Amino acid sequence: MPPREVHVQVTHSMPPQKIEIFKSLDNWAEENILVHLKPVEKCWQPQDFLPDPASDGFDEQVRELRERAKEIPDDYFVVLVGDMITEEALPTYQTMLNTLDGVRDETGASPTSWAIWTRAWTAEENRHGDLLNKYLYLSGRVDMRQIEKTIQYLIGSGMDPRTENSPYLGFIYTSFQERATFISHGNTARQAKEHGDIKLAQICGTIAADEKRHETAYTKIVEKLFEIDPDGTVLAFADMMRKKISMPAHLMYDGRDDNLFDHFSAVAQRLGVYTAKDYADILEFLVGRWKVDKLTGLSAEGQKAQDYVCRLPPRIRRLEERAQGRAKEAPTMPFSWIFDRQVKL
Amino acid sequence: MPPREVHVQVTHSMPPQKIEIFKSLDNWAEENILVHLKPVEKCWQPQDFLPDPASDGFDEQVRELRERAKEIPDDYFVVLVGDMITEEALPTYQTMLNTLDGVRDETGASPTSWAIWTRAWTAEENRHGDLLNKYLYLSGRVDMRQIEKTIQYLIGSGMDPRTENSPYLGFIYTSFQERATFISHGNTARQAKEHGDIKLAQICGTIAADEKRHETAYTKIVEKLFEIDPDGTVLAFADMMRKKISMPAHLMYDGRDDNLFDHFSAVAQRLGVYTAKDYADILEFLVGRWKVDKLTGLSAEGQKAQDYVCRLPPRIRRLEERAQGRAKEAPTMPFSWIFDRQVKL
Ligand SMILES: [Fe+2]
Ligand SMILES: [Fe+2]
Ligand SMILES: [Fe+2]
Ligand SMILES: [Fe+2]
Repeated sequence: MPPREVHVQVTHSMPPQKIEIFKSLDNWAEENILVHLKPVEKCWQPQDFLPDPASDGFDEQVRELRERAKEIPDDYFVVLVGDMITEEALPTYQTMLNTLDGVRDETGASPTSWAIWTRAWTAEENRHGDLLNKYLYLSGRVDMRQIEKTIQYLIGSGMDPRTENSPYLGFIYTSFQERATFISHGNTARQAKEHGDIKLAQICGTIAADEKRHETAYTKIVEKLFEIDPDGTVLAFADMMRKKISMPAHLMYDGRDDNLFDHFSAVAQRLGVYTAKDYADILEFLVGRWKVDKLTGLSAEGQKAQDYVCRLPPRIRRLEERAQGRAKEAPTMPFSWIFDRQVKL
Repeated sequence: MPPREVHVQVTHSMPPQKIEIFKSLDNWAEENILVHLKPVEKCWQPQDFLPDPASDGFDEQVRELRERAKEIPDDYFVVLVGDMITEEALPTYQTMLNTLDGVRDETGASPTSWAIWTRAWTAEENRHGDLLNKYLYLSGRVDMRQIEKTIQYLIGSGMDPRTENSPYLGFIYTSFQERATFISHGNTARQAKEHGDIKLAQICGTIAADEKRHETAYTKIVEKLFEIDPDGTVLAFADMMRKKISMPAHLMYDGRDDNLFDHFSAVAQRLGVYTAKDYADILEFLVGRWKVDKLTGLSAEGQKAQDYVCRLPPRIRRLEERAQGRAKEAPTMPFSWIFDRQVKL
């Protein structure tokens, strides 16, 4: 009974003529976006951070990795696992980009700057799942069979980000998510360092670093959008906010916990890896980064949107930081990812 | 210096009103196609065939896996690695299904039987790469860094199967590829057994088993199409042959071998894992499976197509027998996947 989306499938809400804007922004993309891709030969590979199987020190390397992992609490592992599962659901993320009307890859090998980005970006993201996958496997602290089962469900469930085939909505979404992952991965890195594991810290930090570049490239695309059409891009930014930015791995199911994503989130929230406050903080940043506040010539509708967008961040901060129920009075609960061992929610 | 396609990029060759056919078939697929998907809870997982990190026998299990791997020659590993790399390029494969006009997933979680298949099939395929990846990693016989570099290139390069957004062309293609992998995986399974490794044989066999079910479901779709649009399914089958079925990992590049795919292919051919003879054998099987020769009531060019399709297999066979140089007089060559050690081509 994998969780299904509880909304109506809305497709192509963006005007068919606006597609031209994107085909026109092709050479612009090639100059200002594709430069944020690290070339393959200068990229780190998972093997750079894992025990070397072709070295005489393989055994002791694996043994050390496993000794340090015992010093890392189950709490941390549940979050780390959730992050890994999200990364492994990659095919879905390339699919969401290819649903966007003006930017999609029509053949799977298209020479368009947008297609090249989609494929190259996916290529980079693939290393994130591989690295975290081999690490958790060697640690011996988690149940890979349940994790693998959760991954099969997730990919099969896919996800609907509510972007409606619109590059305007889509790029707002991705800019958000990238910063979200940059935070999660940055926090796990910081904590992993305190539990005494610097190599795990290098791992999460290196993944985070990739996230920032992706963030940089995506925010730029939206920056040009506010230039060509401040009004419509403001409307889109607002539309996503009303809808709310739903996380990609929100349909998470391990065959036995119907509220797996909420439970996973609760532990991340509690640990300070990704709190509800950060949702607001990312919003606040994006508003200030795009200077939504400093926009003019907007219609009464676009004026309403701009105001709504600028007012939301402090509003949410008040609303979501007040949590007392889940926080201190959170019950303990078992996670199949950790052989049903229990952690506080 | 990654190999790009040497063909003009043609799109949507399929007549738009034919898209409604699939829209209609949506319930038939739910009845005869979606039944070929093994439910998640009844599916094997990679951990079922790899050393158990949460067991006391982990060390000896890995040690044994590594001892057996020394008995397996570099020739075998080059092929095994090429097969794994192809599996890992999965995002590209889900994308190629989503480019098909009538069966594409417009949201990333569309409730259509076609989208459900796309997502579930991809979920199943994910386990193939994971398993082969963890295996090659533990073996200590290959260079994971170079292999990982080749995968990043491949995903970045994508691929164009020349299906032109046509479900008619697409399902012919996939039916072919599924049988191709079933063969490759079955052959490596058999050979692995001869080198004394039954666990590697179980691994390759279990993956092959999944390929057969996928083949069964795909051939059924073309089967039902051969009924509805006899003439069209004749021209499509012929168009593909004209173009030739290009393998998905044909743009393979490791940063130092420009003809990586050809060199990889030469070794598989030599080993008998996937010979050029198999290409013809698969075509012959498909012609006979769909009963192409029996299709009466065919229009003029459809008659030309049916004949061409029926006569091609024996022609290819004869045209593929005369290979004196390729494998017999074959030079030795280094592969970065194996730390530049050399195998005969
Ligand atoms: Fe990532
Ligand atoms: Fe990213
Ligand atoms: Fe496969
Ligand atoms: Fe398959």
